[PDB]
Amino acid sequence: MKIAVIGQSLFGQEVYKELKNEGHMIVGVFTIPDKDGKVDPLAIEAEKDGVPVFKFPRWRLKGKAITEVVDQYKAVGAELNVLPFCSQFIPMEVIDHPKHGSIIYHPSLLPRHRGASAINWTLIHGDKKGGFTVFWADDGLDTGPILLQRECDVEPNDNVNSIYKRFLFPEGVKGMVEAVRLIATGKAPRIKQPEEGATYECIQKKENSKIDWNQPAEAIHNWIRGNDRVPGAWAEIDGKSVSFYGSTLLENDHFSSNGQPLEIPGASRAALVTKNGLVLFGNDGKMLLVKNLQFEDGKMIPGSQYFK
Ligand SMILES: Nc1nc2c(c(=O)[nH]1)N[C@@H](CNc1ccc(C(=O)N[C@@H](CCC(=O)O)C(=O)O)cc1)CN2
Repeated sequence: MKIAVIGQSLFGQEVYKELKNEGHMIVGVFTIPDKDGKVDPLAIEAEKDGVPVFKFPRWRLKGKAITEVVDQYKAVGAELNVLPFCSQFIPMEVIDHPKHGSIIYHPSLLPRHRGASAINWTLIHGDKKGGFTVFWADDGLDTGPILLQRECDVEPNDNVNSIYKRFLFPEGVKGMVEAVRLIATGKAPRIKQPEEGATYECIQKKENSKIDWNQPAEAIHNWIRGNDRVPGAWAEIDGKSVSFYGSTLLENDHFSSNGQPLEIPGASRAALVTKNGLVLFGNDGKMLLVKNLQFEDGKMIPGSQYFK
């Protein structure tokens, strides 16, 4: 069928490539503008194949569909919209235009963790199960009926990057392909998201990823890994904003005070700079080990090297 891909990044690119190689006609690609001479991988792949590429900075203005970009989108005659990591709300004029409507990839088990940072909040909350959903776009935000859903286990030391690379990206690409295949045969279902279990969390940015030291070690662990690598959990140390990466929960070594003590504004007790990284304490007296640190305008350095 004729497909318009509305999205961005490598995930969008791979979904594009896989749908193309299943024989679908990509009549158009709608991604984000170039940033600093960097072209989105989805736009790069499509232009190569000779597929129309659009880079609208926005779809709506004054809470109303921009008619010119709606007309440019309509022109390619999509029979189905596919939205692999689309960062903006798409007007219903566009969503409802194709014969088959529009499907969206969401990296959480909907209705849980609606929102733009679902993977982060999966880990911040300490969820044991994660996964992705393919759902039909409607007029709300991540509220549309489910087409298919796939689960995976969340590992205790998973960060955003590890669970994305291991499962959410590669199985997500397959999920989108399978969904399009189900639509092509008319078998794709529409399961209304249940009320029970619906949550929504705000997008994670640097501003709201600051660490709260007054939790048990496990909760701090979840916060750090839930924002690793982006946008990076951080806290003030020595009047510097320091970001934390590569947290693992730790039983031993205890203490061992073989490491070098580091005072941290607001922590339950002093951290420890050790051979294997920065040991931090939660208010339960238990430990997590942070392997990598980062200062404002700087490359990552090992936690072991904080003083050096
Ligand atoms: N029709 C329709 N269009 C959609 C979706 C939909 O379900 N229905 N789902 C969208 C994907 N999911 C989200 C969920 C939350 C946000 C979000 O909250 N973005 C912040 C970004 C904040 C920022 O970057 O500064 C905002 O305020 O716009 C964006 C896409 C794709 N477009």
